[PDB]
Amino acid sequence: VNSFSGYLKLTDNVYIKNADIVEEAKKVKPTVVVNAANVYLKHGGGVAGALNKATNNAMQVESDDYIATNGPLKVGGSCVLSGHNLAKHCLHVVGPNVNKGEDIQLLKSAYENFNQHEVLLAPLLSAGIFGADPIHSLRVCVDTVRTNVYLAVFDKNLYDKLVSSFL
Ligand SMILES: C[C@H](c1ccccc1)[C@@H](CO)Nc1ncnc2[nH]ccc12
Repeated sequence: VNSFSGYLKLTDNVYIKNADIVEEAKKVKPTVVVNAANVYLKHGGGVAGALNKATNNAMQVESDDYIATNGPLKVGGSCVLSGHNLAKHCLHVVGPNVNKGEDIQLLKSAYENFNQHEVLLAPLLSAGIFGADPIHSLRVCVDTVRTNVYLAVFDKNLYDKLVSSFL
């Protein structure tokens, strides 16, 4: 039993809800919130910009130190950093950004990072401003993640389309 509320159950391990991931994190304080990161951990817009804003830029300050020490992530890769006021940990995961010409096949590799954590709050990787089809992202999620994932879909219209089209 966990404290996630109001989710529709899609499979044994995947749950979905129309929600603002910032507000969800602030309410649940999950062990792990997933950020839709880029390789530079520059949290400008979309989920990343919103999460970082909610931390009063502390996420960005921590991320800049991480990059200065370690260099950029790989597309499809991840790192674990602090969750600040939102969660115990933030798993920064880089899905491919179609608006940059990156290979959509890397979306499965990106979701594989979730399997290192028993329970996660997360957005659909590569969706939104990353330019992929969210219906495809949900399919890859369900077919790749084996741990318990609670997906927050900000756009209510998109949420209804994902539910109604889910196979
Ligand atoms: C599927 C979602 C989306 C939103 C709008 C237009 C199309 C798609 C997603 C895409 O990355 N973005 C978010 N999801 C959850 N919580 C969020 N908080 C701030 C952003 C955000």
